[PDB]
Amino acid sequence: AKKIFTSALGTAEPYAYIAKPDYPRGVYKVDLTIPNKDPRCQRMVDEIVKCHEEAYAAAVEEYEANPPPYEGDMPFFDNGDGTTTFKFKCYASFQDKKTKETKHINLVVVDSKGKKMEDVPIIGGGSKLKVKYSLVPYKWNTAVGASVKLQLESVMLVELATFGGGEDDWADEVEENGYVAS
Amino acid sequence: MAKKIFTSALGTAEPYAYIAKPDYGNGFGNPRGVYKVDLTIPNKDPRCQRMVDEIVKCHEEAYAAAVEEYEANPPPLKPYEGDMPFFDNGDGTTTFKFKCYASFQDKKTKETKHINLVVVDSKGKKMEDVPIIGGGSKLKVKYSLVPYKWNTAVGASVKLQLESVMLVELATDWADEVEEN
Ligand SMILES: [Ca+2]
Repeated sequence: AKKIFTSALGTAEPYAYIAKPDYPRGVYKVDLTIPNKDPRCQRMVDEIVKCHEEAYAAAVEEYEANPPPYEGDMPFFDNGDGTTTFKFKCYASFQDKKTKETKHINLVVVDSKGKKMEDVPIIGGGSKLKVKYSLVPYKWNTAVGASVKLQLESVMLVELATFGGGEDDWADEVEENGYVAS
Repeated sequence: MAKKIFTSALGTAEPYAYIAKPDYGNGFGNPRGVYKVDLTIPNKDPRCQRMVDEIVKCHEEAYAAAVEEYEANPPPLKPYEGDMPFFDNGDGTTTFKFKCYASFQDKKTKETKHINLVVVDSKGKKMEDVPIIGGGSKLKVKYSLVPYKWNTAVGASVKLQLESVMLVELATDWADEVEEN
């Protein structure tokens, strides 16, 4: 069984796949950047670290008692600018293990009032969200060491970001031989 | 794992790179130190597009091989792709993520050794005392491509293994004084 954790309110990084998965088996995903000022930010980190140290401890405690170990990177990282980014992901499909078929799972997304949306807005970078998730410790492999996966369970869309209009939007509209910053 | 070596286009380093010294966050997990730099390159530089082509080709090739291997005897983990080690920033630039471990266990001798990352100036002169490379610095990097299969943690992708760095131009607040007192 899985215990549900809820993140602090954060800002979605670009390239989120919430309204639709990133497609091979699909994957929903969002990198959520939270201000370190939010105490919930440190608690999210503490929970993940605890999970890892306990699980890795156990993993080594059986590798050694029936072999055939190293640690990997945490699913979060302080950006050094007063914010920490957390990486959430979950598959878009699974195998009906009763009746064999592959089934598509849509990620539940709720608005700020808690209302589930059928037609989910595409979530652009800068959007404010809260996410519910599970901690899924995993063992070391040839690619990366043992760590924890923040398995996405659902998302609450708090603020939908505008597409365009900012600094980036202008990259596409440069003026030859014009004014240049100082 | 420095076999076929590629050279990046001239780019700009994102802040908090670890080139002059590695990142020993130890961040519990890989104790191993890590050298890393995120290099942002203008999309109109032709080498940028070629860099992407090469990574994508390496990925497609290795993923195709892994998939055929898996489908030849499906041994619950299905094939899937991870994120590429580069991303278009939507502003005419693309950021590439380079990294490598700061230590390794020797194959012949089994000795764990530390790796010093070679940094060269714009004319190829090895810099003996490497300056801390701040955000905004102009660099080129040498790297190898290390593809990897999908696993429980992440989907199949490619690591841009940092090999060495050329410092073309070194760039010139509140972190230290956080919260109270
Ligand atoms: Ca535009």
